[PDB]
Amino acid sequence: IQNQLKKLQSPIILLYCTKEEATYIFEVANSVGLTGYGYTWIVPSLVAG
Amino acid sequence: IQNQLKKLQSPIILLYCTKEEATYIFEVANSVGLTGYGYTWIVPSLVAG
Repeated sequence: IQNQLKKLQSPIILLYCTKEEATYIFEVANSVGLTGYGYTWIVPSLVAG
Repeated sequence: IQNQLKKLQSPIILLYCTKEEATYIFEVANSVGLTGYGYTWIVPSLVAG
């Protein structure tokens, strides 16, 4: 997770399908330092649910 | 710690004085993902001890 999040150079993050893993990956992005305002997220269905 | 380590763009890291904090900051660089081979460290005295 940290090895992949090291190389991130985006202003924006598009999304997969899952939702409990979306909660967990919100948690790992919080513990990495990703969540504040350097990125924004487009949410399709099944993550909104 | 994560807010400062986000902005790091070096191949190299120079050093402060303390040593128990050097152990603790080795720990936080491990939990960030800094330690492997993207950086190298020059060690003065009182960190070597």
